[PDB]
Parts: sequence; C-alpha cells; structure tokens
Amino acid sequence: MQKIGIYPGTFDPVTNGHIDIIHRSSELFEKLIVAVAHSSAKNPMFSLDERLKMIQLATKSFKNVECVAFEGLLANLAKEYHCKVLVRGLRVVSDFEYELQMGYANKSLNHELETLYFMPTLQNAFISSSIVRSIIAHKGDASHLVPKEIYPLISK
Amino acid sequence: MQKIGIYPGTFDPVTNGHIDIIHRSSELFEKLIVAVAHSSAKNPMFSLDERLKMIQLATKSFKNVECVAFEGLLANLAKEYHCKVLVRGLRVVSDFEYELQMGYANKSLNHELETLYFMPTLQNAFISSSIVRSIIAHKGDASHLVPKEIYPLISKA
Amino acid sequence: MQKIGIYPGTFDPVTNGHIDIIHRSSELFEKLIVAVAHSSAKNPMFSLDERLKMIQLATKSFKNVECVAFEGLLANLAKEYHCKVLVRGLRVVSDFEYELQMGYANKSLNHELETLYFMPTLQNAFISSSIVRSIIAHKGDASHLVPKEIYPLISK
Amino acid sequence: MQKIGIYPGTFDPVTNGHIDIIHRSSELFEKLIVAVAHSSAKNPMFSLDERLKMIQLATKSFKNVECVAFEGLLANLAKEYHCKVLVRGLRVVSDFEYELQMGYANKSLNHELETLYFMPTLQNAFISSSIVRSIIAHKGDASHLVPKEIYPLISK
Amino acid sequence: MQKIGIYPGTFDPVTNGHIDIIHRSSELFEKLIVAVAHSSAKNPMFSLDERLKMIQLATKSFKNVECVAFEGLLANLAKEYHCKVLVRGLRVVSDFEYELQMGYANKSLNHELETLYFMPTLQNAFISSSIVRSIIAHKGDASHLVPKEIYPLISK
Amino acid sequence: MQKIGIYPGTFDPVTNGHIDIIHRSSELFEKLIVAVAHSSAKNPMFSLDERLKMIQLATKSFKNVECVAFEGLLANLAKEYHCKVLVRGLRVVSDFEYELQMGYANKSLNHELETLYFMPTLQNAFISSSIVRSIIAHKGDASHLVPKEIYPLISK
Ligand SMILES: Nc1ncnc2c1ncn2[C@@H]1O[C@H](COP(=O)(O)OP(=O)(O)OP(=O)(O)O)[C@@H](O)[C@H]1O
Ligand SMILES: Nc1ncnc2c1ncn2[C@@H]1O[C@H](COP(=O)(O)OP(=O)(O)OP(=O)(O)O)[C@@H](O)[C@H]1O
Ligand SMILES: Nc1ncnc2c1ncn2[C@@H]1O[C@H](COP(=O)(O)OP(=O)(O)OP(=O)(O)O)[C@@H](O)[C@H]1O
Repeated sequence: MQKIGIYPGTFDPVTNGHIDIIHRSSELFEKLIVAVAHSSAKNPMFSLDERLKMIQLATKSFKNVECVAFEGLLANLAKEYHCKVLVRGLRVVSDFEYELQMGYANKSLNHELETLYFMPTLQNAFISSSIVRSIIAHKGDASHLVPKEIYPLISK
Repeated sequence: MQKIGIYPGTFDPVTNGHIDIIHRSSELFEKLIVAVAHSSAKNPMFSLDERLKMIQLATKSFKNVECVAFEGLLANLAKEYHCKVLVRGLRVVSDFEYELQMGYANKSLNHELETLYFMPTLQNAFISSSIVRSIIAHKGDASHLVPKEIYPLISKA
Repeated sequence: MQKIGIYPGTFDPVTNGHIDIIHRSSELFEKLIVAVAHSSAKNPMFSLDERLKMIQLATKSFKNVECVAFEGLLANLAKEYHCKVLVRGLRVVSDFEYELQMGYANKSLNHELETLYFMPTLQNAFISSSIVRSIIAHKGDASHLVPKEIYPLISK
Repeated sequence: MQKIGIYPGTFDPVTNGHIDIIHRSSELFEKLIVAVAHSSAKNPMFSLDERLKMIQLATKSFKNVECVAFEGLLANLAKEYHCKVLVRGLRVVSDFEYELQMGYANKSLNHELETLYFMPTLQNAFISSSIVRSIIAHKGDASHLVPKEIYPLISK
Repeated sequence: MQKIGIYPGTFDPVTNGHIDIIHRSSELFEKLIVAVAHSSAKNPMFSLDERLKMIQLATKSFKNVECVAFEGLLANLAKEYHCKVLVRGLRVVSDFEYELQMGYANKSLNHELETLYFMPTLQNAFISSSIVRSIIAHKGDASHLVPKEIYPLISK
Repeated sequence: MQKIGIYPGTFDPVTNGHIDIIHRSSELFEKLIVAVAHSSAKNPMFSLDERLKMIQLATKSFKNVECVAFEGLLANLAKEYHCKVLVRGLRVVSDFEYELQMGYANKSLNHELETLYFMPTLQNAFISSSIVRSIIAHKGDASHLVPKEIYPLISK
C-alpha cells in the first residue's frame, strides 16, 4: 500500500488536472508509475509514444515517477508490478458509478488491488482531456490547460 | 446582452425541444444566431450541410433568427459577432455537469462569454437528438419529435 | 419578457455566487426583482429582517435591482409583478432534475412563466449557502465567500 | 399484460446479470420472449447467431422462455407478439433518465407497450457485458461473470 | 410472484402518480396491497388515517387492490402477506441509487422479496408528493395533480 | 503526507463500510485519527458518547488508529494535528458532487489540506449509516451491516 502506486490513463494529452493528481499522489508513494494505456478503442489523437513522451516530459521534475505503455487488462499490469494500489482522478464530470464499477472489476480480477481517488485543484476542477482535444483540433488557446513542457509538441 | 445571442449545438437533427429553446431565447435578443457545429468527434448521422438546411427550414418563421454553420471554435464565432451570451438548452436527459463544464471552458476562452440555460416545454422535456436518431435508424416514426419542415430530409439515408 | 425578471431565494445568507447571478441577470432585464422568501420550514440561520438587509446592502451598486420579502408560491409572486421570467442559479451541486421539476411546476400554476438559469463564475461554482453557514456556525472565516458589505452583519 | 413480456438486448454475451432478470421476469409472465437484436450499429464481439445460440443454451432450464433474433424497431416486434410489457434491467451504472426516456419513447411508438424494471442480485449489480468482453478478449477469468452453459463457447 | 404484490409508501398525499402505478401494477398481480406507512419520522402533513382514507377513496375502482396502514419493517409486512414482490414507482426526480439500495436492503431482510419498478404516464412523470404538499400548504390549486375523489379531503 | 491521516464523520452508527475504509486507510498512514463529529442539524440517532464508544470498540484491533470527539472546524482540527490529508469514503449512494465540494471547501480554509477517497469492499458498496439507522429504528436486524463489537450498544 504505502509503497508502489500506479496511475493509469490514456493521457491524450496530459493536462494540468493529470499533473495535480501526479503531484498529490506523488507525495503519498515511494515509486509512482504513470501508466499510459494504448486505448485503441478510444480514438487516440496522439500516438502512444507522443503521449508517453509528453507525460515523460511533464513528469521529469517529479523525482518519484516513471512512465510506460501497456495493452491488456490493467488488473494484471498491477500483478506484474507487485502493486496493490491504483490511483484514479475524480472530477466534476467523472462518471462516478462507472469509476466505482471499474474499481470493483479490478478488485475482482486481482484480489489484492485497491483503487484510490484524488482530486485536482479547484482551478483544474473542470479540465478534461476531451475539451482540450477540441481546443487543439479547432486551433484554440490550450496553453493554460496543459503543462508548458508540452506546448512544443501540441503545436506540431 | 439584448443585442446578440448565439445558440450553438450539433443539431443532429434539430428536434421540437430545440425549437422551444429557439422560440423562447429569440424573444430575449435582437438577433439570435443558431450555430451548427461540425462536430466531427461524434460521427453525426446527418451531414453538416443537411443539418444547417434542416434548421434553416425549421426557423424560417422566427423573424430575428439567423442560422449559420461553423467549424471554427465557438469563441471565435462569438468574437466575430461581438456576442457575450451563449444560449444552451436543458432537458431531462442532459448531462448537466458536462454542460456546466462547457460553460466554464467557453468563458475562459472568451472572457466576456457567459452561458444562459433554457428549458423546453414539458411535452418536449424527454426529447433529445440522440433518441430521434435511434428511432430514425430503426425506421420508426419520429415525426412527433421533430419540426414538420425537416421531415422530407430525415426521409433520406 | 425583457421588462422584468425575478430571482427568488432564501439568501441565507447572500453569497458571492448569488451576487454573480444578480449581476448577470440584472444585465438582461430592465428591472430585476430580488425576492427574499420566508423559508419557514428551512428554519434559516438568519432572520428575514437580517436576510433582507444583507440583500439590500449587497445590491446597492446595481441600480435596476429591487428587493422584496415574500411568502409561498413563485407563480403568484410572478403574476403580481406581471413577470414572465423566473431567474435561477445553477451550480455543480444543484439537484438538476428537481430544478427542472420546479420550473414545470411553476409554469403549471402560471402559464406565462418561464424559468431561465444562470451560472456563477468559476471561482464561485463550489459555493453554497449551506457551506457558508457551517463556516460561520463553527466561527471560521467566510469573508472570501460573501460580499464585503454583508461582512459586518454576517459576523454574528 | 401477464400473458407476455419481452426482454430485448444485444447479449454480447449474456452475463449472470441478464440471467437474473430473465429468471425473475419469467416468474411474472406466462411467456417471456428474450429478444436478441442484431444491433448492427454496435460492433458486437459475437455474431447474432452465436449470441442467440448462447442465450438459448443459458435459458433452456426456464420452460416458459423463448429466444428470438430480430433487426428493426422493438416497439414493432412487440406488437407482432402481442406484447404489452418490455422488461429492462436496472443496475448500478444505469443511465437512469435515459431508461425513462426509452420507456416513454417506446410507449409513444406503441401505445400498449409499458416498460418495467427489474434489478439483478447484488453480486451481479456491478456486471457489464462490456467488462466481460474485455476480460474475454484477454487472458481473463470470466467464469464467475457468465453462465457455465456458455463459458465454453466464449473461447471458441 | 404472480399472486400478490405490495406497493409501499407514505402517500402524503396520494397523487396521480401513486395511481398510474397502482393501475399498472394491479394488472400484474392477482392482488395488489397498497401499504400506507405511518412514516412517523417524516412528520407527514396528513395523518395516517387520513392518508389511508384518501388512498381507499382513490382506488375503489380497482377491484383487486386493497389498502392497509402499518408501521413496522416493510420486509416483515411482506412476510405476513406471503408477498415476494415490492412494487416501486420511478420518476424523474427519484434518487435512483437509493432505490436500488432499498431493494437490496429489503432482499437481505427477506430473502424472498424482490423489487420491481414501474413508471407513471409521461404527463405525471414530474409529479411529486412534496410538490403537492407545498402547493397545498400555500393555498395553491393542486386539483390537476391528485385524483378527484380526494380533492375534498385535501382542501381542508 | 504519510505521517498522519484524519477520517472524519458522524459514525451514527459505525458500519462495516466505515470499517473497510479505516482498515485500508490505516495502512497508508503511521497514525489514523478517526474524528467523531457532532452531527449538528443532522438528526443524530445515537449520542456522541455512544458513537465514540461504538467506534472505539470497533477499531480496538487496528493498532495505529485513535478515535477523538471534535467540536470545531475540521480544517482547523487538521491544522492542530499537523495533518495534510483527509480520508473519505466513496460509495454507490454517495452524493458525489457534494463530497467534492467539501474537499474544495476544506482546501480553501486550510491550503495544505488534501482529500483522499477510498471505496469499501463490494459487499458493503450499498451500505450507508442512513439505511442502517432506518433498519434499526424499524426493529430489523442490522447485524450483518455493523461490526459485531457494537451490537450491545445499538440495542441501547
Ligand atoms: N481535470 C482532471 N483533474 C483530475 N483528474 C482527471 C482530470 N481529467 C481526467 N482525470 C483523471 O485521471 C485519470 C486518467 O484519465 P485519461 O488520461 O484517460 O483522460 P480523460 O480525462 O479521462 O479523457 P479521455 O478518456 O477522453 O482520454 C482518470 O482517473 C480521470 O478521471
Ligand atoms: N449486470 C446486469 N444486470 C441486470 N441487467 C443488465 C445487466 N447488464 C445489462 N442489463 C440489462 O439487460 C438488458 C440487455 O442489455 P444489452 O444486451 O443491450 O447489454 P448492455 O449490458 O447494455 O451492453 P452493450 O451495449 O455493451 O452490448 C438491458 O435491460 C440492460 O440494461
Ligand atoms: N410521481 C410518481 N410517479 C410514480 N411513482 C411514484 C411517484 N412518486 C412516488 N412514487 C412511488 O410511490 C411510492 C410511494 O412513495 P411515497 O408515498 O413514499 O411518496 P413520495 O413521492 O416518495 O413522497 P414523500 O417521501 O416526500 O412523502 C414509492 O415506493 C415510489 O416508488
């Protein structure tokens, strides 16, 4: 519990919300793994490596963090990791019941694996990766919405 | 505020619920711009151009309504028209928090951009575009759910 | 409909979120009636007299805003002023389906009467009267949550 | 009314949640029709004919249950079977107002057709087809999530 | 499961909802028991005996419906009636997760007792007893919201 | 940080869910303070003296858990214990947005104070103190929903 947390997502792209979660979650663990899924199902906008490199670039000055990709069931990724704690974010627009369902379905697959929920700062309470995508797609100013370390590649 | 409101949505297709919001909200501004967003992210059942035609036909009777299509960001649209107030509809099946969220995003992209929410008549309170789509795709009769002026166009696949 | 809108409430007490709704709504109507409800069943923390004085102090700066104490059904208040628009606040914690219900209930009693919903600003999105009352009850600092003019009165 | 109910679904695949609704609903009507929709717009993991086969196998022990495969409008299907009751399952992640919406719509398309809601057992309240699908696609144990009768045809 | 259903509630007062539901559910069981709970702890506006009288007057035309007033545990009342089905209405403002919670609580107190959910007609989907009470408290007109055979008893 | 977490509430009464959260949360902090709040304006079924005793009895086995009665601002308690983490539980029946609003309100009164959320086990996912109170008040058996150490006191 008090050792190795995993924070999974698509990180498409990473936002200031994701970064608050990584921050707070960071304080609480020894190693924290940022687990960038592939999420072929959800239509990805940025390539897994673009995404993984963006997080990598945003997560660098967090001395506890490591970022990585993966494909299969999150529950097993945690097994491989001798990880009993999933970190998830909660926000105004979260589908709360779906989150709870995922936490139990993860528990059901790996009887050792708990989920823990953190919230972003009030300023980031309404940021979703989805609105950020549209802002980027229609060419808006997303600069107060994502970490500056990624301005370069969001523009390419 | 009195001068210009914009009512933006996907309108896929426009529904009697939408028309209630347009009716009521038009009364409140000198001009109402109804703005049909391309919305590529969802895979709209109807084309951008079909949706614009549909809503033009449906809104002809409202003297101070103008329908455009935009593939811009809504903030630029607003700027273009010196518009400070967006209009949005609320219905029983709305995703209320997602609508609040859009409302704050729209403000922060355009600092004088506020959103105002209307509700349709009770008869149309359970109508969404999404349930009209399903009825239509399954060859059901949706003519009670949509203005009669678009019924020719919905009839084509 | 442009002539006159009514924003009813308990205003127990008036908060910065309520002031945002007054400000924006007063910009859209020739007059804005702020109607202060008895709210008997609620057993408010502050008396009617206190609540009405706080509304008047907070709203001095808005030249076209008037205050009135009232009792009971929104629909009849609205016919008394020949008003077709009720203004309502929407927030993260709003019970939205109940808002919709009230709006229909009110149009039933009075067929001309529409309900129109404003939001507060982001920094007030999480502010409720109720939370404000805990802070004052527990003798915390509520000064960043309520208008400055009210502040002397709100302190017991 | 009691002479006949229909329980429509994609059943992709049938899960222990579905079997609870079928069991309980079959207890209330003389006949229950379990109606497996092609649901071509979805992109079902299993073909219509496998889904149909699997739910037939899973329901043979319920003597008053009959399965059929259909394509188009359910409200019309129901008229063909002289059905006045559509059976729906509620579970923890249901979109509740959407369920009500669907009920009212189906009633506007067929004025005899009411919707009635059952719930699964507590154990199955958190079970979604979607989740069973992911697990199945990977190397996951779904044997506790779907009826034994079908767990063979799953990896076929 | 066919012979007898119970439809519990406070019925304070009975609305054109308690009634669409009585109508619909009474078509499914040989006998429908309408159980008026004393509900002491909600301080109902109308007394138990008044609510009972209202609901009897309003359900006289339904030949297989019987009304009873009670106050213990509803699960134990169900047992006394050899009842395996609790009937509940869902409406736009229902707290859905609370209804599911209740259905599971009762199931755990009486292992034969399931909960089944109906909806009222669309026109009544917004009707709430509390909205009827508030209209009444404030001398409004509630006559289009409650069945006509109770209108004498409520104007009083 | 990790040194100290606080789990506040009414605990009216402590339930199996609360206990699941204490279990899990106590494994992330050296010390966990269960902070018993005074239920102001909340219809408290059990006395403060009862609630504190039930939770001490029930948490005797967890060695790093201390239980205290607090009659002040929560954010302030946290300051007094030099605590930057509030532990909270998430359930199926939670008011999700209200919980978030509370997280944010506490941050604004104490800028160091973060909120972390746990789920209980699946079996307890639908349990709340509210449904336990109602079952106890109606004289039903709540022995499966509350820890065995507090049964004596409940019947007080
Ligand atoms: N603004 C935010 N603040 C805090 N947490 C967030 C925020 N947005 C998302 N999260 C959470 O962080 C985790 C990872 O989410 P992910 O990277 O998949 O993006 P997303 O925001 O869910 O969007 P999408 O699924 O559309 O890509 C989830 O637990 C999610 O709820
Ligand atoms: N675990 C469950 N328990 C009870 N009812 C369920 C469960 N899962 C689905 N249902 C309900 O049973 C019926 C059939 O649903 P359907 O077959 O369309 O699958 P689904 O679970 O909605 O998944 P998908 O759309 O991913 O294929 C619907 O009434 C549905 O809501
Ligand atoms: N508008 C409605 N339409 C259909 N069913 C309803 C409606 N309101 C309540 N019900 C159902 O009727 C039953 C009786 O509910 P009850 O008499 O407790 O009234 P209520 O509407 O919950 O009001 P209150 O709890 O404020 O007294 C409940 O089991 C509920 O499932």
